Amino acid sequence: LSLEGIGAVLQMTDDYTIIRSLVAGGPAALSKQLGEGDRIIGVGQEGEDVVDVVGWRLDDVVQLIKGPKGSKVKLLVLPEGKDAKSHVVTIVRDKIRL
Ligand SMILES: [Cl-]
Ligand SMILES: [Cl-]
Repeated sequence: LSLEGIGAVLQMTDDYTIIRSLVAGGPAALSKQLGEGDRIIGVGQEGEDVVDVVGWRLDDVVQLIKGPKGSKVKLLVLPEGKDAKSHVVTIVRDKIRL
């Protein structure tokens, strides 16, 4: 089994896409910039705007995150917490064995 993307396990709770876990050895795990509880509120492709994904269906969000090996994805991350502010994390996608 393989996947071309970042190696993040996502779950949807109350309109938010949230990191549940990271796939062992994947780009997300290797980055050290993502963790359980982080909310992904926007996704941008290279050179493009960061599209708001709050309230979307999870499969539609995943389709923006996955992509070709070597291409970059911008994730607008909102850490866990009532008054959290957001920041961007850039991950280089890879083909990962699950
Ligand atoms: Cl895939
Ligand atoms: Cl959903």
